[PDB]
Amino acid sequence: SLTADQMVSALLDAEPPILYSESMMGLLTNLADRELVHMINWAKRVPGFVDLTLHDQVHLLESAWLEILMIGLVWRSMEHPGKLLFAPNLLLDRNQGKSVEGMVEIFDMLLATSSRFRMMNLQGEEFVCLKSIILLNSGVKDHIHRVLDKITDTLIHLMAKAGLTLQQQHQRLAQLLLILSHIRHMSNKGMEHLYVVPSYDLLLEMLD
Amino acid sequence: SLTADQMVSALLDAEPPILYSEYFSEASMMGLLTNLADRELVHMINWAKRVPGFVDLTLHDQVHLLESAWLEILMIGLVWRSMEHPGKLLFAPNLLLDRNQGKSVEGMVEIFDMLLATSSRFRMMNLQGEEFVCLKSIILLNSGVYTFTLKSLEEKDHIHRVLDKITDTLIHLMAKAGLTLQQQHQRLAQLLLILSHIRHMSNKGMEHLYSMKVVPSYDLLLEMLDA
Ligand SMILES: CN(C)CCOc1ccc([C@@H]2c3ccc(O)cc3CC3(CC3)N2C(=O)c2ccccc2)cc1
Ligand SMILES: CN(C)CCOc1ccc([C@@H]2c3ccc(O)cc3CC3(CC3)N2C(=O)c2ccccc2)cc1
Repeated sequence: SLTADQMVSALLDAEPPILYSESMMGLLTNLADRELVHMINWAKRVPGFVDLTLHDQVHLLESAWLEILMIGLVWRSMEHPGKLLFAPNLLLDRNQGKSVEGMVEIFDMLLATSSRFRMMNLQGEEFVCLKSIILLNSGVKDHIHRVLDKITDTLIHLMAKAGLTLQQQHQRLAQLLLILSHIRHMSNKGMEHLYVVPSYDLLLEMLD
Repeated sequence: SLTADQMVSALLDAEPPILYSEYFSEASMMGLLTNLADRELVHMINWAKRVPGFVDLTLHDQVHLLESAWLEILMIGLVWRSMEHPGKLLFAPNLLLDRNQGKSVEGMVEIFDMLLATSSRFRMMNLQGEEFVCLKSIILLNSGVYTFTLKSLEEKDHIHRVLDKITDTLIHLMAKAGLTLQQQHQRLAQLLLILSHIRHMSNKGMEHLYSMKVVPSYDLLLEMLDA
């Protein structure tokens, strides 16, 4: 029932805080573990999410959690070319990733996504819609699609309010959604590198 | 340069044929599927060369895009062929498999279930042939663009122009079908979100192929593209 402006306001308010770092992999694992709690707090404030069953809420988070960690990292790193801002006290370039096998490949995918965000001048209002789509789309039922349809309407609203023509609205919408396919691919490659997954019980306890 | 009408027409004429298996036992099934996929790959090359704008790229970039997209294109073709056969995967007209036939190999049933679910999603959306060939062209151009110099920049800018062109073509098809603007935007998003699941399936399918101990080599794809 929310309007597009009210949808945007809710998602912006819900944004998780930036956490700080507490052997490089140990710091990153500890950081991701602490970020998960705040992610679940964010998810509960995504309009429509808590109308789902608790079993379905966990399934969506089980499928989306790493994608959400990555798009958050990519957003944070967007104005630091060639570097990944894991935390304000953990800025790493790709040279540091060469120690572990298979790290630099995922590092490079994340950097290229950050460069893409930079070239499209992605705005914060668009970013929080994108993150909400990952949450609802990744594990997907009728309720989920009309929440997804509402987020789509909100993105179209933001682009028209920004002055884009109808054609540019369609084109930018498509461009943003095609990036989500690459984020899923990065998440899959990231899962493989990590093989680690938050248990159903752990996610359930965090929700309630 | 093409209109949306002309883009649909070109993609429709570029469609590869539906191929058959040999004219049954679970033991021989992997060999049959591997042979079918190997033959389909040859036709997928010639389809790709006919997707508007693809042959404007360098041959190295064409190989990279196909190397990144080939399994996704095989899977979405399988999902399309199966869309009118609930509960079954139509690998070929004479090779129609159900879930129970997919439990012989470990890990096969998980991917089989995912492919069936996508087929059911296509069915629920009443996906049209004209929208399908657009989605397949998007997979080819989008899947490898984020993993590629001045030449690379011009190539990526070209790809995004062609992808913009296909987006307009999808919108035009939806408007021609009488959808409101809101329904056009919502169906466009619904279509492109399915692409994320198709990438997920192909990642899971690629893992399963490496567990048998596999992929079209660079030389092989180059050899086919470079006529
Ligand atoms: C959850 N527990 C149960 C198990 C741990 O899973 C995790 C999850 C995330 C991480 C880490 C991390 C931390 C914070 C962040 O905001 C984002 C990321 C992203 C990234 C890509 C995935 N990562 C890496 O180190 C990395 C690897 C290879 C290339 C580049 C980066 C580490 C471990
Ligand atoms: C190319 N050579 C060099 C290497 C072999 O690569 C391949 C590639 C594809 C295939 C096959 C196949 C054939 C035709 C088709 O149209 C589609 C598919 C799809 C599918 C999912 C991927 N597959 C499977 O068997 C399968 C596995 C688990 C669940 C369901 C299906 C087999 C081998």
